[PDB]
Formats: sequence, C-alpha cells, structure tokens
Amino acid sequence: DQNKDIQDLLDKIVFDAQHGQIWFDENRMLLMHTSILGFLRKDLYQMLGLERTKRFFIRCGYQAGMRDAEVTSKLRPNNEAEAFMAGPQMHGIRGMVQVEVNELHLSHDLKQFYADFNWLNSFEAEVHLSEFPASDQPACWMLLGYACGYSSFVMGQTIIYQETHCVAQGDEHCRIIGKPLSEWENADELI
Ligand SMILES: [Zn+2]
Repeated sequence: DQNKDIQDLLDKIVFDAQHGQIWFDENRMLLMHTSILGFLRKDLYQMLGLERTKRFFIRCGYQAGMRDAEVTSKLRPNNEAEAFMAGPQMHGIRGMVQVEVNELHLSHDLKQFYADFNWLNSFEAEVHLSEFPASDQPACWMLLGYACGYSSFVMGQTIIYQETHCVAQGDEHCRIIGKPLSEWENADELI
C-alpha cells in the first residue's frame, strides 16, 4: 500500500525460490549477507591497499548503476526529477541505502545536473565499521560508484559524485554531492 512511488520498479522483481532464481527484469539477482561483503573489503585492503581497494568497489558500483539504469530508463524515459529518482529508489529497494533529497536540479537537454542527497542506513558504512574503526575518509565506495554509474547513464554525460559526510567517518549520516565532471576542480578520476 505504501509503495505507490516504486510500484513500477517492484513489479519487475521476480522471486523464483523453487528454481533458485531472482530476476530484476532481464538481470539475475542474489540475496546476500552484508556481513559477507566485509570479507571482500577486508582481504582486498590488506592485499591491495586503500586506494586500490576503493577503486575496485567504485568500479563494481558503477557497473551495477548502469545495469539498473538500463532497466529504469525504459520505465521512466522522460528531464524529470521523478524519473531520475528511479536510481535512488532502486538503491533502497535492493537494501543498500536510503536516499533523502536535500536538493536536485537536473535537465537532460541543458546537460545540467546538481544533486545534494543524504544517505541514510548505508549498508557499506555499517559493513566498513564492522571490520575497521571510524576512518579518516568516507567509506561508501560501492554506493558512490552506483551513483556515478547510474547518473552518467541516464544523463548522457559524465556525472561525478563525492561523499562529503559518512557514518564511517563519525558523521551522523552520509551525504553526497553530484555534479558533471566539468564542475569539479579535481576532475582527474583514476577509476
Ligand atoms: Zn558513507
């Protein structure tokens, strides 16, 4: 009853437990424990360092955002904010993070984009904290890649995000800012 805003997205998720399959449109899905994703973050950090582990998780999220954007861009093809929010809503549906809008300005025709989102109940921040104490830098790398991947697909241009605040840093919740690559001064992203 409460899912009026995401009913089009929920209808494309098919659970087939008797045959061991979960489908999101043409994509096959898994239901995995968040605690298991700490192990990957764990071993990768000890083996690769920080920036190499972060670059990996960002690339993973970036591909998932494109995957989701390929499906959601059919359900809502229209320069509309309510159409763009399919991504933030998919993030919530898949149990990864709750997006809360502070400000969203966008337009596909003008190639403009400004996003100021809060991230509540971040799975990645909890996963990061269960393996490491509070960090010096924000930790929601997979979520940030998904924001960049999904936004860049539906906007038709490179959209880069930065996590200004993070639970894993000691802040109360996470927060991100999204802008096109040209509007960032440090627009040399190695990922
Ligand atoms: Zn965070």
